Amino acid sequence: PNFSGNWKIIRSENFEELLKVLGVNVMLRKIAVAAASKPAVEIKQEGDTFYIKTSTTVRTTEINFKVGEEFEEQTVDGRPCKSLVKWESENKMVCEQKLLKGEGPKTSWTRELTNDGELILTMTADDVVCTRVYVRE
Ligand SMILES: CC1=C(/C=C/C(C)=C/C=C/C(C)=C/C(=O)O)C(C)(C)CCC1
Repeated sequence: PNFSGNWKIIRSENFEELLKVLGVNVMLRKIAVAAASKPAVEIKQEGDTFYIKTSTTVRTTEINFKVGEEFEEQTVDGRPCKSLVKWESENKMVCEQKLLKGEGPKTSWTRELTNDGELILTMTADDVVCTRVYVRE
């Protein structure tokens, strides 16, 4: 797979609901949903090594990881976690997360390149799943 690109969002589902499961209050959800409606996403992939930068007006994250090697990031709601990404399949990576401190819903994410050339991000918190779809700019 080649996940490299500058990716533009074309669909979001259940993001507000995901934030509600994670305990984000309604005013903060409103801020977040609006900002997340127009993100800039940069991915660079070199084999199993990845750089992903996701930028919005209210939050930007930058992660560097190798598939198969633990790394530290934050959950979508901003809590430090340890993460490990695996290939579920040739074109789909899955990341399990464990909080560094405290308790909360079980969180994960997936990124997949679909047969039509798009990118699907999913983010999960307990049983609630957020689906976001992107195409390169
Ligand atoms: C949740 C949350 C916030 C904003 C989070 C944002 C904006 C996340 C965007 C995610 C994207 C942009 C995902 C993607 O597309 O990969 C703010 C800072 C208001 C503080 C309250 C907790």
